[PDB]
Amino acid sequence: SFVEMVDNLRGKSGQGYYVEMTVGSPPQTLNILVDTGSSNFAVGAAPHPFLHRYYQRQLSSTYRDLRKGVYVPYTQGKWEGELGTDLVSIPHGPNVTVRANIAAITESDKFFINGSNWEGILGLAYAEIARPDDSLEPFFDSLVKQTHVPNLFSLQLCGAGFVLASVGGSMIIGGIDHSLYTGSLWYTPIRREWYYEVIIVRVEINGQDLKMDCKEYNYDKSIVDSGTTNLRLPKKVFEAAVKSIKAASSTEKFPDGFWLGEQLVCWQAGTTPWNIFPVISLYLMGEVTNQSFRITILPQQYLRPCYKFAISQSSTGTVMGAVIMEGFYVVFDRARKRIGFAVSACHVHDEFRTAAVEGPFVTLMEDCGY
Ligand SMILES: CC(=O)c1ccc(Oc2ccc(-c3ccc(-c4ccccc4Cl)n3CC(=O)NC(=N)N)cc2)cc1
Repeated sequence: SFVEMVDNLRGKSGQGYYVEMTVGSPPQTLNILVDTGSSNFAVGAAPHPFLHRYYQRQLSSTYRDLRKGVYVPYTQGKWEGELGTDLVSIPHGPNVTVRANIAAITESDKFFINGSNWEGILGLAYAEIARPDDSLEPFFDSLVKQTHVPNLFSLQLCGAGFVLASVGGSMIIGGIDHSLYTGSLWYTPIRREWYYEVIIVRVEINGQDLKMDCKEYNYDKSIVDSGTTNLRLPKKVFEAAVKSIKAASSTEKFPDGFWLGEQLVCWQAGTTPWNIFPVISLYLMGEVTNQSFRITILPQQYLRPCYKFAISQSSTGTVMGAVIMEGFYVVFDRARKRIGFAVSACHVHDEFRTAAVEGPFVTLMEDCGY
């Protein structure tokens, strides 16, 4: 039942949403980051200063070694581990147990986050981007193959709303919970099964079209990513967007470090002038040619709580992170190669504006992919 899965996500603002999982026999409880922008199930398996708990393979009767290492360097650090399999469950998820691949992290730097309360990562994206290669079956693929769970999951990320603020939400595995959204679910095609790749066809700031070639919005790629805090935009788009937001919020201005997402800006106890900041609409490619729909977010989404500007520049394409997802109920319909969006039952809004999902809008689109 989906009711058992409601509110199964927790986290600290800007530090990642996690779900409780167990690994091994007897079950070892760990908190695991939900990441739709990666494809490995990887868990701390050795002491680390930021780890209060870790996976202990020697304690599991059902652990099997694959005699294979994995090494993942990136700009700023790395994680390194040993591959194996073991029994895995999600206590507040489906009532099943799966033998899944596990990367046992033995060494790392700048991977784990101080105070985040998670000990591992659940990469929910596709095999193409799994490390060390695509032969390492991702967790969700194993789950679908070994059980009768439908090939679909959904995410309701709720944020904070009124120490780092606590965030919460729900991961519904194997279906759609109608109580978690209002109005209609609109679907955009998954362009290619690697990341959850999508196509943005139009973007406006307070109803004003940025008027760019739509290739620019997907310059390199556009993805839906629970593992990213910000709405990340390609250089040309970012600059165009901040110019427009600055103009709309001209009545009293802010320092440059704010717009660079580096330094905070404060008011006091419910005095925040939300109505000065514009709404942002992303138009996504629809299921039918010449047809699109829009998702509209509020400053409450893109000003992360004192606030930091949660829109930042990207060199790797558009990343629709928590900023975008927190307005909406997001369906990752893997079976039908599409991503659904609907207004979330939990999204933060005021008495003048709301997050919105609206369509259809006609856009004449196939060549917006880069
Ligand atoms: C607020 C919000 O929602 C939030 C905030 C902080 C978060 O913390 C982290 C922690 C570790 C990683 C990481 C290191 C190495 C990798 C990695 C890289 C290549 C292949 C496989 C992996 Cl595991 N990853 C995953 C990653 O790059 N994911 C993605 N870009 N979506 C990424 C993010 C997550 C979410």
